[PDB]
This record gives sequence, C-alpha cells and structure tokens, in this order.
Amino acid sequence: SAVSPMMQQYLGIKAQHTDKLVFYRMGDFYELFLDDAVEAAKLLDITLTTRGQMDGVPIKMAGVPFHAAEQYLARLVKLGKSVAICEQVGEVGAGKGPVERKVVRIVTPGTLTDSALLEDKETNRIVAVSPDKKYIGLAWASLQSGEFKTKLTTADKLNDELARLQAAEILLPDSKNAPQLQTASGVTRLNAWQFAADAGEKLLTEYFGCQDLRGFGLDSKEHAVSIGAAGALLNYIRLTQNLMPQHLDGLSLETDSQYIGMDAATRRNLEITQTLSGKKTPTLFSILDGCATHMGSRLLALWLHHPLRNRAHIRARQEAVTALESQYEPLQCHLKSIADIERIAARIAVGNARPRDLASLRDSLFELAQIDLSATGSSLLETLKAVFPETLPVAETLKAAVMPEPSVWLKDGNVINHGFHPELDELRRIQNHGDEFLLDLEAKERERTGLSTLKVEFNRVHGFYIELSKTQAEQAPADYQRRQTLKNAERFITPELKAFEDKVLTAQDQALALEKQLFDGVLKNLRTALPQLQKAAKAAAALDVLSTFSALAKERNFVRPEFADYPVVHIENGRHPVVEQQVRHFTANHTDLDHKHRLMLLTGPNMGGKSTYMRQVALIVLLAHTGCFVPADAATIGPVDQIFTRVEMSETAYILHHATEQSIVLMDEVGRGTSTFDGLALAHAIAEHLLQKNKSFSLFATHYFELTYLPEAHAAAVNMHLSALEQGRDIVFLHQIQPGPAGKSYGIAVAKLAGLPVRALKAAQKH
Amino acid sequence: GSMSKSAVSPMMQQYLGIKAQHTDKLVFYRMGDFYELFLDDAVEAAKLLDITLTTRGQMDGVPIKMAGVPFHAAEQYLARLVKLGKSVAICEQVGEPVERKVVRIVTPGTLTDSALLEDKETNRIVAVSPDKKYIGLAWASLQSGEFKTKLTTADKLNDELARLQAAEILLPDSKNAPQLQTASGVTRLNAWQFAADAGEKLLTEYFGCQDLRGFGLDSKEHAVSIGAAGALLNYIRLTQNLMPQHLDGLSLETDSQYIGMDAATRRNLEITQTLSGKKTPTLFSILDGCATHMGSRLLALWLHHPLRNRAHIRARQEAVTALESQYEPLQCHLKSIADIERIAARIAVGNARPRDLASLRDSLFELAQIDLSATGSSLLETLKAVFPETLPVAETLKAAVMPEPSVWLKDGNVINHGFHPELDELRRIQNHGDEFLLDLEAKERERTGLSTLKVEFNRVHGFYIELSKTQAEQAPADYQRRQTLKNAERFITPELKAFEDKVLTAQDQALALEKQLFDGVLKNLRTALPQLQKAAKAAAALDVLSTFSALAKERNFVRPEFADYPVVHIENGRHPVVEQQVRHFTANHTDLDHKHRLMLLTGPNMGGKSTYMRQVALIVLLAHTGCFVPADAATIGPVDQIFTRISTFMVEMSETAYILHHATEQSIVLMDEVGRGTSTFDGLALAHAIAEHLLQKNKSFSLFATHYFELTYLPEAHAAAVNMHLSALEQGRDIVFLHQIQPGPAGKSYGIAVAKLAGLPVRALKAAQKH
Ligand SMILES: Nc1ncnc2c1ncn2[C@@H]1O[C@H](COP(=O)(O)OP(=O)(O)O)[C@@H](O)[C@H]1O
Ligand SMILES: Nc1ncnc2c1ncn2[C@@H]1O[C@H](COP(=O)(O)OP(=O)(O)O)[C@@H](O)[C@H]1O
Repeated sequence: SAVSPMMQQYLGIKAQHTDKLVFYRMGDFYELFLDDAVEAAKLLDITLTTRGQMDGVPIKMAGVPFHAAEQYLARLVKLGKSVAICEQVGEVGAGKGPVERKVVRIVTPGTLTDSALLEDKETNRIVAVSPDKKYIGLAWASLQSGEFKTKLTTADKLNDELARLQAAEILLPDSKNAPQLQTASGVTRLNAWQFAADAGEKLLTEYFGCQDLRGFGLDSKEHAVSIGAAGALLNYIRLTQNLMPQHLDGLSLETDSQYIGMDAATRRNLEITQTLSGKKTPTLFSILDGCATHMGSRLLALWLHHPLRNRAHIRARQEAVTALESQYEPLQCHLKSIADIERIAARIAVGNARPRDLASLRDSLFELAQIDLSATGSSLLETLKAVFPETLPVAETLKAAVMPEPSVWLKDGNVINHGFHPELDELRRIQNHGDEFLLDLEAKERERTGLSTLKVEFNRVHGFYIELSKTQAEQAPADYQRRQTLKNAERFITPELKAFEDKVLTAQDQALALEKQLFDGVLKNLRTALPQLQKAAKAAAALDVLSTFSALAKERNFVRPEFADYPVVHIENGRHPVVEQQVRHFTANHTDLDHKHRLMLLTGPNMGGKSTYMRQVALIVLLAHTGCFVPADAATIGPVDQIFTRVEMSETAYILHHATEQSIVLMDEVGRGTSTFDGLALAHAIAEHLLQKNKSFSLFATHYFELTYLPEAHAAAVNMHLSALEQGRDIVFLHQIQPGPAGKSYGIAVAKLAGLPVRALKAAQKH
Repeated sequence: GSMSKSAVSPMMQQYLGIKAQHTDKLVFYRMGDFYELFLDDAVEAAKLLDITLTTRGQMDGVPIKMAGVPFHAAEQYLARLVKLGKSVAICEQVGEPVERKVVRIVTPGTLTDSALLEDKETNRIVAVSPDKKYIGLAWASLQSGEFKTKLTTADKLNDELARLQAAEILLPDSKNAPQLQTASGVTRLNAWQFAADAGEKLLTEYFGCQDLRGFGLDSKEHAVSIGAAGALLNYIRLTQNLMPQHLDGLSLETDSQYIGMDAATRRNLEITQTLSGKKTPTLFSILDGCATHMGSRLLALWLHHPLRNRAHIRARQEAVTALESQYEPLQCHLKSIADIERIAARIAVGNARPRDLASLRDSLFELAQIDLSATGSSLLETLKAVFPETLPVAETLKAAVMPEPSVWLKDGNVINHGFHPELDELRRIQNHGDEFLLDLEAKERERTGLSTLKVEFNRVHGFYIELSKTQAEQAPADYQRRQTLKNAERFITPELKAFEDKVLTAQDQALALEKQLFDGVLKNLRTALPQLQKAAKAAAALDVLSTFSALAKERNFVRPEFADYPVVHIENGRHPVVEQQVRHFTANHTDLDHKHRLMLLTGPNMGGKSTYMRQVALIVLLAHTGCFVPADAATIGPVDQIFTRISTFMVEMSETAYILHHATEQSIVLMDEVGRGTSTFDGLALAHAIAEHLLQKNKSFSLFATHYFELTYLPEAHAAAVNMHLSALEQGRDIVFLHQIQPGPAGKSYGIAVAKLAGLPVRALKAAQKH
C-alpha cells in the first residue's frame, strides 16, 4: 500500500532482528534503514540520507561499499555491536528462477573466525553466565580455538573470572542479577529457557554423541547451572553460524584449584598482557612473545594467565624446554613458514572458509610434515613428535584437489586443480576457444563483403558480437535486421554464433557450478579429519611456545625452577623480566623466605627500586609455574595457590578468601592518604594479618619507619631494605638489596641552617 | 696543503669561498631552481631532512656529495632545520655583473618570516655575558622589537632562562663561560663581541644618543650587560639582510617590577605549558580569547610578568571595566586585522613582500575605523589616540601599491595605477601589444594567402612568424629568417623588430621603475617604523584588554582589590582552568592576614587540596595582570614572589632549598605533601622544620598541605598557623568529595573506610588511639 515491496521484504528480515544492526545487500553496497540507519550513521561517521517513503514518511538510509564492508563491520564489532548480514540467496545455483533474501550470517563480537575481523593475536571468547543462589554457572567457548570449558564459581568473584577469561561477549538470562554491566564488554541477553540444564544436557549429549555428561566430569544435581550455561552457549553458536561447528574441544569442568589464583587487579598490576596505561608496550607477554606462529602467541597468553598448581603438569614442561635448548633454532626456522591453521580449522568448522585458506592449510600442513629429524626428548614432546602423522590425504589430497594459486572467490572461477576430476577437465577445455572456433568463424567470415577492418565483441548485454563502421552499413551474409541501437557506426547481430555462445557460456556455467559442487565435496572431509586438524594446530602451537621457552633460556640467563613440599621461596640473582630489557644494566638480587622467614618488610628511598623487586619475585614465581625458566641462577618454590598484588582500593580486604596457605602477597606502600596516624594503624593491622593471624608469606613495602620494629615482635617476619650512595656530590642507586632498615636521609644539598638543626633534632626524637 | 684548481671546478671554488666563512652552519647554495648543499653539509642535510643524498662532480679526484631542495619548498625545510636548532646561511648571487653572497642567515632566534613561526609563538634570542660576580643578560625579539637588558647572578640564571623561553642563546667562547644545559640552540661568539666599551659604542650609535644614562645603565656596574646587548646587536647585524631600526628603547629590568617566579613555579602552575609539556588546558589556553595573534603573544607575556606597580595594574583594570560594554564590536574589528607587528618586523629587516604591505595598509585602515567603536576614560584614551595618528602611512600605501599586488616584485604590477605617470605610460604599451599583433597578423593573412600563420614568441628568439618548409620557400625577402626546424621555419621582420624592441624595452624599464618605487616606499615605511610599532602595540594591548573584559562578562570574574597590609582575602574563589572541566565546581574562601599566615591543609586524596592551593596562587597571579579574578570579591596585599611545589628527592630538597632562603614577608608559598620519600621519621622531621620556617624566619603567606597528622598541632604553638581540611561525606556506603574548606583537621577516618573491609580491624583501632 504505502510501502515499496523492496521495503516489505526488508521489514520481513528486520522483524526477526530488532536487537542488532542489519546489513542489507543493495547492489554493490550494504545499506541500513530507519533506526539502523541513524545508529549506523552515528556509531560510524557515515553520511545519513533518505531513499523512499513509508506511510508518507521519508525513510532514512546509510550505506557502505562492498569492498570496504568487513573493515566497517569490524569497527562495528570493536564497538560491541552485532550485525546480521542479509543477502539474496537462491536454490540450485544462480537462482533457477527465484531468489529468497535471508540472513546468511550473523556477526557477533564473541564468535569471530575471519582474519579480517580479528587481530592476529586476539583471543575471542564468548562466555555464558547462569546465576541463581550462591554458586553460578560459568561456561565459555572460543570458536577460533575450539576451546569449550565450564566452571562453577561463586556469585561475584565472577568479576575476576571474567577479567581472567578476557571475554568479548557475555550471554545473560533474565530477572535478578548478575550486575557489573560495564565491567564486562558487550552483553547480549538471551531467553531464560536457553540456560536450562533441563535442555542443556540433552543438547550437549546430542552434540558429543554420548549418553551422559559424567565422562566430562559434569554431574546433573550439581553443575546443572553450568551445563545449562554450556547449553545456552551451544544454542547461540548454532544460531549465529551457518554450519554447526563440529570442532569444539569437549566439555571439561575447570576446578578452582588446578591453576594459581590471580584476581583482576593482580592481572592488571603485573602487566601480563596489557599495561595500566591501556596499551601493550612492555608487558610480560610482549617481552616473551618470541613465537613464530600466531597460535603459539595466543597459547603463550593462555599459559601466562593460567599457571598450574599441579606438580605433574609442569616439570613435564621443564622436560620439554630442557630437551629443546639444543634444537630450537631449526624449529622456528621452519615454524615461521606456516599460517594460522587454528583459525583455518575454525573457519572450516563454521563454514566460512575461502579457497585461499585451503591452499594455505595445505602448505602449512606439508611443512608440518617436514619436522621429522628434530624430535626425541622426554614424555610430552615424545607425544608431540608422534602427533604429526603428516596428517594423511588431508595434507595429500589437498594439493591434489586445490590449485597452487587458487582464485580469491569461488564465484570467480578456477579453484579445483587440473586432472582432479575428469568431467571438470573436459568442461574446462574451451579456454582455447577464446583463441579458436571464434577465430575460425571470424576469419572464414572475415570481410565476406568489405570494407574494411573487422573486430569482435564479447559484451554483457548482448551475446557474442561483431564490429562495423559508419558509412559501411548493411553488408552482412544473414542480413535479416535484428540490429540497433543507436547511431554512429552500426551493428547487426549474427544468427550462427548464437549457437557458439550457447556452448561456451554454458560450458563455464556448468564448470563453475560443478566446481562449487566438488568444492563443497572435498569441503565435507570432516567426518574424520577435523579432530586431526585441531590436534595438529594444538601441538604445533605448543611446540612453538616451548621452543620459544628454550630460546629465552639461552639468549638470556634463565634456570630451571625447583619445587618443594614445604612452603619456601628462595632465588639467587633474581632479575625482573620486563625491566631487564629497559635499562641494559640491571642488578640481580635474591629472595630468602621460609616458614620462619615468611614476611619481608621493605624500606628505602624512592628511586631505589623496591616495587621493581616485588614485581620481580612475583613475576618470577608466575613464570616458574608456567614451565618456562626464571631470570636467575637458581630458584626454589614450594606450594602456592594464589598471588596477590597492591581511590582507596580496599581490595586489600580481598586478601581474605578461600584457602590462604599462600606463598606470595605484594603490598606496595599501603597507607598513602588520610594521614600518617590512621594510615600507620591500618598498615600495622594489615601487616599483622599476613602472619599467623590468618595468612602467610608477603612482601611489604612501606615508607612507615615506625613499623620497621616488627621483626622485634614476630620472628617469622624479617626486615630488609634497599640503600643509596653517591661516591660524589650526587646520590645514585645501584639497586642492591641490603638487610636491615633505612635511612639517612640526609641530605639535603642546600636546605639552609635553621631547619637543619631541627631536621637532625626531630630525627633524634625518634622516641 | 698544495691543491687545485685543476682538481676543483671554478663553481666549486666559489662555493668553497662562501663555505669557508660558515664552517659551523649549513649553507643553502642557490643552484638554478634549487638550493644545494655539498660535502658534510650534504650528508647532514640528507640525514636531517630525509632528502636523497647524491653526487655532483669531483673534487681532488673524489666525487662531491650533494643534496638539494626545490626553491618553492625551501622555507618548509628551513622550518624543520630551525626546529632542530640549526642555522643556515642563504647563498644567492647578487649584482647590478654577479658575485656570490650570503644575503641572509636563518637562526632559531632571529625569525621574522611567518613560514618559520607559529601564530602565537614568541621568538627570543638571549645573550649572556658572565663576569662571575654578576651575569649580564640581554634579550631581543625581532618580531616585536623587544630589547631588554638585566643584571643577574649565576645562581639566579636558569630561572631567567626559563622565564624568557629563548629559542637561541649567545654565549662567549671563553673557557670561563657559564656551564648550562643545552636546551635551545647555543651559539658561541668571539668573546671580544661582549666587550663593554664596544657594546656601548654600538648601542649609542644604534639609538643616536650620547650615553646610556636615560636607559639606566652607564659603564660602571652595568658594563657586563652592556656587553651582552652589544653582542646581541652585532649578531642581529650579522644575520639579517637589512639592519632593523625597530628595536624599541632598551630598559634595564629590575627584580622589583614583576612578581618573581622560578622555573619550577612556572612549570607547576602550567601558565603557558603543561607538566607533560603541551597546550592541554593551561592558564594561557583557558584565557586565550584574543582576536589577534599579537594579542595572544602579549597575553602570554603578561601572564608570565605580573606587575608589582599597582598603579599600572589599576590602569589596566580601569581599561577593562570601561571595555565591559563595548568589547563585541571591538573584537569584531580587531579580528579582521593582520599581524602588523611581524609585518613591521619584516619591513625592518628588509624582508617584506608586496602583499605584506597590501595587508599593512588595509589593517591600518581597519584600525582607523576603531575611532568610533569605543570611548571611555583611562589608558584606553592613549590607545585610541594612537590609531588615527597612523592614517598617513595607510594613505601613502593606498596610493603606492595595488589593491592586490603580485606576489613577487620582480613580476611588476605591484605599484598602483596613477602613482607614477611614466610607469602608467610604460604600462600603457600593452594594447599596442596584442592589438598591434592583430593589426599585423590580419595584414599578413591576406598578404600571404595563409590563415596558417600567427605571431609567436619564445624567450630565445623573441617574436617571430613561422611557416612550413612548403610555405617557407614562398615567403618574401621582407622576412628575415632564423631558426631551422623540421616542419616549419621562423622569421622576424623589422616592422616587428621595432615592435619587439619597443615592447620589451618598455617591459624592462617598467620593471626597474617598479623596483625603485617599491624600494622608495620601503625606505619611507622604515622611517615610519616607530609609528608602526606604536600601532602594533596599541592594537595588541587593546585586544588583550578586550579579552579580559569578555572573560569577566562571560565567566563571572570580579575586579580584585589591592591593600597596603599583608592580606589574602578571596570570597569563594575558583580555579580558572579546572572550572571549565567539571560542569560543577565548588568555590572556596581564603582568609589570610598577618595573624593568619600559614594554612596547614590536611585530608584524603580526592579532597580538592592541590586544586585549592593552585587556585589561590593562580588568583594572586591573575590579580597583578589586570585581568579580573574568578571570585565574588578579592583583596591581595603587597606580593613579591610566588613559590610552589605541587620526582624525588633531592629535587624536593632543591626547590625547598630555594624557597626557605628566598621567600619573604610578601611571598606566597605553596607546599604540596613535602616529605614523600625516604621514610616517615626523617620526612616528618624535615616537614616539621620546613613548616617552622615560613611562620618564623620568613613570614610568608604559605599554604602547606601534608598527611603528617602530627603537624596538626601547630596552631597550638603558633598564632600564625591555622588548621583547614577538605570535605568528605558518606551518603550511601559510598565516599564522596564535595570539595569544601572546613576549619579543623578532618579527624581520623581511614579506619572508617571499613565500608569494604574485613577484620579484626581493631588491631588498627588499637594502634590509634595512641596519643
Ligand atoms: N635491579 C635494578 N637494576 C637496574 N635498575 C633498577 C633496578 N631496580 C629498579 N631499577 C630502576 O629504578 C627505578 C625506580 O624503580 P621503583 O621500583 O619504582 O623504585 P621504588 O619502588 O623503590 O620507588 C626504575 O626506573 C627502574 O628502572
Ligand atoms: N572545588 C572543586 N570543585 C569540583 N571538583 C574539584 C574541586 N576541587 C578539586 N576537584 C577535583 O578533585 C580531584 C582531586 O583534586 P586534588 O586537589 O588533586 O585532591 P588532593 O589535593 O587531595 O590530591 C581533581 O581531579 C579535581 O578535578
């Protein structure tokens, strides 16, 4: 009535998606209308205009070009918005008549697989949360890696798990909590019945082809909330991608004991993967990122955030890096030459993979087959040595199937190799007819009338065609009109080449359709081959990060960390990993902590370097529990469960919490603010909780001198410092750890002489 | 050293002739359409400017390294080179016939070209002549005619250097020269150029007077600064094409005319520069509402130089009060004037181009239109009296130059029509150009039967008529023939040789004539330089005062009051920069007298302590500039200096080491948490002693923020001390800071931050109480 049909179908699509933007394919452009038009013209800086009227109202519209579409929608998912992409799709091929217009894929900021949308070091996780009483169900998955885990956690404390997962999207039900909102990033809201164990268990069991989830360690009475979260995640993944991915790892209940505990503020303080200044310059991940492959880098981040508590999964890693120190160079001088086969396997699983990825996967897998000689170690890398079966006709029948240099698009043509399919072969051999047959009928009927020079014509409107001039007019052999338009050199169509295009045009029309058919065919080889791909990518990444761990333990002085059953922290000539590269003249120090030497009270002037030492030992323990070595001569670490580090952030209060038989707690000058009285009191009580009163093992830096007397009260809490000297008219710090307290101090290089005999006086009323 | 010159080309020998005079600078050697540098200059410029390094010719067998820049881009590269502190001699060829000359030396501190200066950029060169007992300072700004001398000391030197922000520093070459940071471009000079007697001769010559008494100098005690000024004048003479006669007077600066502030204080107060060194909201940027560039520069100068003489301050304030009701059309008028100050500078140094005059005359007329615009009663009346006095210059310029002259004087069409009758007649031979050529071509078509001939021209052959070799054989002997081509053949004929010599001769005479007339009006302008400088200064001052009036009207500023007794009274004042960043800013009072001299500020970390102190210091600074202050009312006593500190730790001991034995009864001192570092024993000892120095041995009005609570008990030991703290309120398990000064020391509430805490918090509550 008062709406264009081309708007009626659009509304038919938009009706199903009022919770995300809709890219609507219009010619060589993607366009959005109405509120999508205003919102898209706002989030981006896109010209807003008008095209058409609905009920007598000029409908607004914004547009982007097709060539720059993935860039713009990549900017849209960086903003945390979802976009449904609506194309015109037809049955059989090229639409044997009709065309449908439907949403072919839905792009969400947490289900990303294309290299055009992801940074080559981005980790993309979608986490679903299902809350209720105390415990809450936590389930996360990464499409690009196949990761798919679950976990039970407590209501709030969830924020630390969220900052640990670094989620790019959160799935949430309705009613009650959880809160935070802007402490996550981009939250999409799903129906409550999606989070039902009373449906989730069924969906999961069907997905993995098993009778129960007890094999994955998930019972039904407990865990129910988390199996429901996993079910909701599975549903979302199904609704977003065009194929249901069959590459997901396999459910596992993550225990809150298999990794060392690090809260959000601790992960930010130590600068594991990002700075406090919101960047990626000097982070622990950056100065260790010597991975030849992107997947190895991302895995390096994963290990950097998840150091394990088990005294059996590390030292295996030590048995790898130790056995790699004499063979790591020819491994990276080989791993540098492969591509992101992890994301490639992903795109094959979801179904958004283009031929270039098949080619690159073929090559990188063949190069993965050329490791061979570099092998033989202990336990784990004996598994990695055997994990490459070359990957059989998955690597072999990939070069046999796909060309060395395939086309960019499957609709351009020519992707499958020559001599791979016979009917294909005979259906190609008309590429010489651009040099034959038409030359035959074009020279045999070249100027059978004259004059003059004769040319040929392809044209898109009309079929194959021939040339002519102005004054030269009606000189034809068939002649019978069927001619114009228009004027200025005239044209008469021929009746016998309309049987020539009748076979070459159809020749390509069945060549490309067939090529799509068997491209889908050898695109199906996933019934047995997809897990092979996942295992290949996993082991390749692991070898990359481990060999990188071997390069760093020889180019820089790193030593195998030893372990112990008794709570101990000792290390000789310990160095800070990221600061060691910033000065080119770092001073190695030691730590000396045991059951009777557990708390260290640090003192010293400012630019002396106590923060650097604290972060030094903390990062050293972290690296020791990763598998890599530590910057030292030797280091011994007992058992440890959590690491804590420290606008009156009481979050010191967080130092409580489940299982406090810790071994590492950092406190840097707690007391700044309020006053010296109440600040000193709080620093005193806080310092006393860290020994016997509830907890154990701490590095306590403070300027409070009236607190250096604490070793006189508790023998387990010792006191050390860092000093300064000069050997001249200016004070310099060489940054050496020295036992005992402060302080001179002093000094003063010109502070008159009427405030000096009180600076020495009041600093002698040290009651 | 036996040498060429069969191993060096004559051109290269010329270049070495110029280069031997400038072994310390880059030399731009004019080479056709380019400026080229050779040898080490070529290598250095290749590094610095990212231009490709190449080779031209050979010297002593070795290829000559060369690097060039195109003429049209030269300025751009110069702009880079002076931003790297580099000086460049500009070798051109001059003559009537030609010799190689330097014509101009571009240095970081003698800039007058708009291509090499930002709009709001001050360009100062300062020469220091050290005696050791005292140090003479002389600074000049060519773009403003600024010329001032001062006697300082070695310990107070870097404070002056930081005050002046000089782009270039002239030092003597002696081994006893003062060691210092480097900084800006440091240029060392043949020590003899700092001579006191020679400098006195140079000054008395430049100004046309008998002695330097009127300026307040004379050779006895100011000798070293006289030598500094002499070095400055000599350097200006070496570097500029023409010797500028626009340097205003020469005042000896005393320590008693401006409110003194050290380098650290200028940096911390963020007057014209942030602590991160930007224009991210500073005092200048927040207050810069000037309509002219010269006005903005003057505003920066004023913000760095608050006046001690209250009479001048009050003259300014009268001006802004009078400008309250009339600053809108004033700003509209001044907004359409150009940088006549820099114009006068380029005229002075002999670097003005025709369109510069085309801006000077127009903006001078637009300034003459302000005679209405405003009235009133103050120093304003002098300012208004200045503008109509400069109308004659605008008239002579309206008569002498075109409404829009050409860019280059070498192209003619710069001198106006009707200004010179001989030029009008020489320029009149132009219809006789195209017209005669029509009355010739048409008289050759019918005469040769060829519509295939036109009169053509090139710079090599002149005018000619060309015919194809087919038609060439049929040409008359009336034609004369020259160039032999392939298809055609060119011919002149004496009836267009008379024409050719006629019009080309007229062109040359016209060009030379415009050259000499434009030069004439340039000499006249340079004689009118004092009135031009008065016009520029009057415009800039009026623009700054208009800006102050506008700020007071639109931001609720009030005229501060001045008292004869030590007092700082601010009825809820505001921080001028922070106030435009918070949507809501809480104003706060300040009551200080001889009995209340030291405020001991305490409290949490987000109660506006530092902002309050900076607010007080900034209102006192603004008070002595003529600008109205952000408050309901204010009253400040006699102030001499403003000290502040708002990494560690000897830098703290250094700044305090400056404050304790320099601050006086009239000083305003700001201390922000002194003691951070070392420990809480020694730091509290130092904070204690430092505090008991401002009330006692230098009765300065001090704001002293700290977290040492034991310093709270000073009002119970000193009548001068008082306790104030800033507000913190609990309204819903959540801390808020309403930022309000309250008498007293905030009490104890760090334990009260138990709003998110778990103890066993009594172990702290058992440490305090403890008295
Ligand atoms: N062992 C070391 N070797 C060399 N430089 C160091 C060392 N430890 C610290 N530094 C340097 O000393 C400076 C002060 O570091 P910081 O830990 O902040 O001191 P503090 O914590 O005592 O205030 C840093 O810039 C760092 O570069
Ligand atoms: N009067 C005020 N009105 C509004 N905001 C203020 C005011 N004073 C301070 N603030 C804000 O409070 C913050 C803390 O200022 P600051 O004075 O540095 O606290 P402290 O001195 O306790 O360290 C600043 O970011 C400032 O913007």
